[PDB]
Amino acid sequence: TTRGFVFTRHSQTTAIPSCPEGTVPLYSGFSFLFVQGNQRAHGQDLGTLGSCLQRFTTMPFLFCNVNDVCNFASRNDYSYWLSTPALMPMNMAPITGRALEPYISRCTVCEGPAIAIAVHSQTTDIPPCPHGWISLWKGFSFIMFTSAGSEGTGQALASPGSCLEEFRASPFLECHGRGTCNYYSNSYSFWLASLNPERMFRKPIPSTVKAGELEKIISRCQVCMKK
Amino acid sequence: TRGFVFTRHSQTTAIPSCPEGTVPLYSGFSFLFVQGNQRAHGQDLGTLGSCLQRFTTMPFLFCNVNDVCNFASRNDYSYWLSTPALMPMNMAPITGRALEPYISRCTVCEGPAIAIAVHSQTTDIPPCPHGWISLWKGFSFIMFTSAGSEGTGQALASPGSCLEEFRASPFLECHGRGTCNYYSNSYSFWLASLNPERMFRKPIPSTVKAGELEKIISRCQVCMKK
Amino acid sequence: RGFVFTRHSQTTAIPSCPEGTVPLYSGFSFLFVQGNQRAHGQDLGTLGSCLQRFTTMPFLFCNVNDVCNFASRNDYSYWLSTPALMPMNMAPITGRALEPYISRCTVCEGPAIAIAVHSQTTDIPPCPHGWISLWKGFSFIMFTSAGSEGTGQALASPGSCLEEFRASPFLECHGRGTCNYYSNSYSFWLASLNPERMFRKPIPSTVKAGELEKIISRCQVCMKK
Amino acid sequence: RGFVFTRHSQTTAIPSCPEGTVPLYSGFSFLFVQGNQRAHGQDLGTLGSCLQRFTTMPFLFCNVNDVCNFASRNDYSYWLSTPALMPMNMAPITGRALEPYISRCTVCEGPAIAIAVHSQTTDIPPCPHGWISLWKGFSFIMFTSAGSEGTGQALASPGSCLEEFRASPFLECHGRGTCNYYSNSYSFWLASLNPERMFRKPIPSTVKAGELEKIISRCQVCMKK
Amino acid sequence: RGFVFTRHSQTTAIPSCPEGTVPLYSGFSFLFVQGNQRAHGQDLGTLGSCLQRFTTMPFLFCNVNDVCNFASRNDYSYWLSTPALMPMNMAPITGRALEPYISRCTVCEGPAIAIAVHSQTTDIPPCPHGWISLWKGFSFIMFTSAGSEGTGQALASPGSCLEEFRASPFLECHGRGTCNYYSNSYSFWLASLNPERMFRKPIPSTVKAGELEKIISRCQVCMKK
Amino acid sequence: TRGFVFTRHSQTTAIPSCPEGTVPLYSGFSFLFVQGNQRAHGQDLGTLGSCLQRFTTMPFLFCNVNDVCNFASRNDYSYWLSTPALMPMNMAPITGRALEPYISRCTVCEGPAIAIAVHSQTTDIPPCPHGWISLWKGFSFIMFTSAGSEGTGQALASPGSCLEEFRASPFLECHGRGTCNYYSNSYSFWLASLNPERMFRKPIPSTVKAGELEKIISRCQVCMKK
Ligand SMILES: [Cl-]
Ligand SMILES: [Cl-]
Ligand SMILES: [Cl-]
Ligand SMILES: [Cl-]
Ligand SMILES: [Cl-]
Ligand SMILES: [Cl-]
Ligand SMILES: [Cl-]
Ligand SMILES: [Cl-]
Ligand SMILES: [Cl-]
Ligand SMILES: [Cl-]
Ligand SMILES: [Cl-]
Ligand SMILES: [Cl-]
Repeated sequence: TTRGFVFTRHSQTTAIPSCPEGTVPLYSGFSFLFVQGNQRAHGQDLGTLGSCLQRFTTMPFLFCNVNDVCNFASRNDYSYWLSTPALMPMNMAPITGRALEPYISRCTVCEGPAIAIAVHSQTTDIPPCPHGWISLWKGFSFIMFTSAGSEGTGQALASPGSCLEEFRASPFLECHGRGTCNYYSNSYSFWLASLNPERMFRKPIPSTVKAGELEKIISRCQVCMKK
Repeated sequence: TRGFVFTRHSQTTAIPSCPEGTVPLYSGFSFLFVQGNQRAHGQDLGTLGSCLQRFTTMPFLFCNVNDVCNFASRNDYSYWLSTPALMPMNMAPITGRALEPYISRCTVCEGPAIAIAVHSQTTDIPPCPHGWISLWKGFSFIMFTSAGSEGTGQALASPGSCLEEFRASPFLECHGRGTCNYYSNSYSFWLASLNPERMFRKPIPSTVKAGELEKIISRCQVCMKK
Repeated sequence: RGFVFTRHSQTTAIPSCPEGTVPLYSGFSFLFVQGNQRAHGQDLGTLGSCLQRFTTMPFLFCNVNDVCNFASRNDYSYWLSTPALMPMNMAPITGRALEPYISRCTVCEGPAIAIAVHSQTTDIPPCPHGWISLWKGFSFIMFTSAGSEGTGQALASPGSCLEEFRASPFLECHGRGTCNYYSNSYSFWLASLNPERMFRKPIPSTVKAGELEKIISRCQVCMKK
Repeated sequence: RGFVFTRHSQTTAIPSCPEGTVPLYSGFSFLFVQGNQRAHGQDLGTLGSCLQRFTTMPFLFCNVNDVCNFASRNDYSYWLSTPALMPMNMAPITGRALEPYISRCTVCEGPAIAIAVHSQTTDIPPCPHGWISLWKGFSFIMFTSAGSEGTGQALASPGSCLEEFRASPFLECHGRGTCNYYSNSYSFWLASLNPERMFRKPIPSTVKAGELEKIISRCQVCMKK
Repeated sequence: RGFVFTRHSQTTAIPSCPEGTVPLYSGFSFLFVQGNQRAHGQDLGTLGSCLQRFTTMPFLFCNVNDVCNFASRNDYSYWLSTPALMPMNMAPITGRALEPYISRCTVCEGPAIAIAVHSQTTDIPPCPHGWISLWKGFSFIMFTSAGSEGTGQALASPGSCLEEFRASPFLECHGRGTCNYYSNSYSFWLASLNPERMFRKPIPSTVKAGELEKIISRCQVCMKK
Repeated sequence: TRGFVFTRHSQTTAIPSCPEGTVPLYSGFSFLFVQGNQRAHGQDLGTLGSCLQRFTTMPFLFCNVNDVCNFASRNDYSYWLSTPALMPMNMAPITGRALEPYISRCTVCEGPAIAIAVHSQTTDIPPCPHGWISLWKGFSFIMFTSAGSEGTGQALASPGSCLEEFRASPFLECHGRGTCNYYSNSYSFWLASLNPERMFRKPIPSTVKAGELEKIISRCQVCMKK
């Protein structure tokens, strides 16, 4: 029998992901990272049911004022979703309508018998689950993100959401009330850094790496469940 | 009972009741967020943190590196969920005792299992997952902004993202100088009700007024495992 | 049973897990980071606030050109500090001289959920019936530093209940390797209130060293028995 | 002699240059833009506040990959408005229906520099000795809209002295082509003060339609003769 | 001829207009305001930086419901200060007790444009060929206070050249009527550089009371002769 | 001359020439804006303030209420107009002296009358008004953002809003730690070229790449009164 501890897994592809062994699916949906309303970012924990919306839309929210008037998609607000590996058109222009379907990551909301946590190494090595815990999946340490106006937020390192299984320099898409989505130059992803186990307490060594050797410098992580 | 604490908010002057199967720990006033040095920080409305037993327009102070602290001695803010009580004709701020009819009430409860929230994104109430029990039905409350457009939101997994009465203006702005008021830039953000067939379609801009607002709001339930 | 929380020493000493709980690992007290001038914090009552490796730059960023940078711009990190004071030149510190300054933490596992309770008065609040006291502390709500960026703690969380009150509970650290206290470094605490005066206009108060804990709300971290 | 300034009608009528000055051109009243959520304004008393062609998106941005985007993200523009009121439905407007809403301006050239003088009282301030009055108005100091971004006018500039007081002197316009008034659109004005009451605590005051101009500071725009 | 500028005493004394210029009025040194958490400043070398009447709340705001509020929310105003020290209790001040802390200013009229010149060294820069010196000072570039909001001065403007260097050149004032210095109140100045190696890594430097002026860039305000 | 000072920017390592009729006062390096304590403050590119004689990555310092000043001892920024010099393939920041080939140069000039800017909002060059003389042609440069998306802009009335050489990346980000680089979030804002035949209709979204950029940029002239 289950116990009431709900968490989420994200495919980061168009494929609906599988719940790890021992856990049961509740429902599936699309990977919902954060919104920007009136230029204020608010995010969802990627390891909770909040990060998995049944319905996709570029505008999942509305706002209301003190005159008792509400507006939906009637101003310049934002929403952000985890993306697939799918490429953007050569023209570099935004996309609208059903052409977005290949771009949005999918998620499964799962229920387990115990709490699921995440563990981080800060090194290239996979961290071990604590004693008495079971491994659910391997991943990379995903800490925070900024996009337009450099607004954004992050994930709790204790949460399964801080451990993405596919590393991507661009893990998310910027979407608008007017119906468009795109990657933009100021879209940033922040990750915990892989560090030298010998070099503690010294000036960090500035480092700039390019495609092909990026995972070389990313902290690793595991999501674990109590037995 | 097993240690899973959550909160219910009346959104009226009435102290709310804990749902069947849960036990009250204490009661207090509905505490949404603060603004210190122009930085918003909020509390999860489904956790004990959103229920303070002692109301005040200034529940906090700040301290510097010269070991000097100040209470209510600068322009900082606090925010509380409000009642349906309307504001005086003059549109001026209120101070002192006259605030009592405006502050929402809360009860901190204890249950045998975790309480989560489920959202539909449609006008229909979502079902609790298999093996879960309904605690209350409500509306999907996601974020909020006020002065300097600062603010934060609720976790959609949390009971706090599911308010039982919908209000265009669910909160009051309060100041260290002792005053509170609704302001033009006070905004509430809610998950939108969507048409089931039109997924991956350009959203249709919509502007609705009093009397037909609840109509475009996403619905939710708070559920506890059995 | 699976309920993980963290304790913070606020000294160079590695803290002890409370009665009935087992240590998972120890590390350094990690409060928050500032990337591209956006603050993001960790809950001080969860394993996230306790990193095994200390560094002034625990993170990196990557762009849409598939290029990543580590400590190659002006980003920040923040850690809870010890009572160690700063060199009188008032200049920043680098390298291994930082060790006496960084607070320490132990990640613990318990049989049940640990919550925090707050009084809003100088009196210690009682644990709800059926709950056990883990430690008593002060109500820590939020914090700002550079650009007045920052975040806070959940009052429900063990993290909102620091055992040692300090006007300056954290250090500002930089990618270039330096750390220091700065004038705009602020700590926010729940205020101690007079019980017989609710719904009355707050009385502005300014207190100095020796007098500070007099106006701080008190708290307890409790676990279900 | 080369001293250029601007006058704003705040109506659909193209304004007249004051006596002794010559028109250079006319256009639409351009207040400020918001790109990537950063406000930048134009001085309302300089030719920059008068754009020949109106559009809801007068600008574009370019990145380091040598790619530029026009009206392809969520950016803003702001224009001084007319007294024309908005539709029943409270929805935004697009297209040609915007005409009746955008204020007109004329760029003028004078023989001397034009300045503004402010009273901080209900009384019109006198031009300094040897200066000539160009127009009367109200002391307009700053403004905020979405994200509470915005900027203001220099009080030394003609731009800080609007001839027609309006609670809502400007319209918020978008790259998607729409414009509207919004609840968080604010206008800031220098306040009319009691002459006896200096270094006294300010008296909080809230006024409604019909009594608003009682509390606004007055101003004159003057040119050297 | 119509070229208006301002001089600031930075004391309780009403300053004198420089040789060849005429006083038009005097007042109090007005730096910037914060409405709805947005800073907007005045150029310290223009008449806007010199307000006839002092108050902690020189402005009001109005919404789209045609409702205006004066001193009825948490807004700010900022003024240049005197060398007057603050009471030992470190608490804010209200009322007429503020009189000894607000700097004074004189608005002057000259025959030609007044500009500022900066050295980036400890040496006083020379006026360009055909220009006359009005005063000597220090290079004042920007400032931040609450929420780290603020703005600065144009280096071309007389306002970027303060005659008296002060680590704390301004006071923070509130709608509720109080003013004080705060820990996060910051002044930014152009730095004095040693002429030999340009394009070389800046040397981090931290100095305290008694030598501060050794590292500040110098400036002169000049008028065309 | 009569006392009207303005600046010209080469946008190259070459010290620019004052336009005919004007006299040089001095020269220096093209200084755009700074970021202290995460607040941007800029200089007008058409005034002497945009031209500093001594380049440095940290032209400023800050002081607190304890009478303590710090120079280059925190994370602050400075921004300068750049040259067409490209960056090393490693994409890493530069320090010290590999820096000179990157900083734009400027000349501060004195004229007999006021120098203004005129903008077309079309691909055509705008004519100087009646009785005014052309100093140079250029492109309409309105604002800029970089780190934290902080930034400011130029006055369209000012010579500074009219850059002679269009660049997607007109400026470099420099730091107190001594480094400089282009970054992804470095943005330049320009007035757009518009279809004359349309006014008051939807803007047509447009995305344009290298080779076709100046096609959509508004044009400008800097003029002086005769
Ligand atoms: Cl929208
Ligand atoms: Cl882009
Ligand atoms: Cl306060
Ligand atoms: Cl209001
Ligand atoms: Cl960094
Ligand atoms: Cl400092
Ligand atoms: Cl746009
Ligand atoms: Cl609205
Ligand atoms: Cl106020
Ligand atoms: Cl302070
Ligand atoms: Cl620095
Ligand atoms: Cl970058």
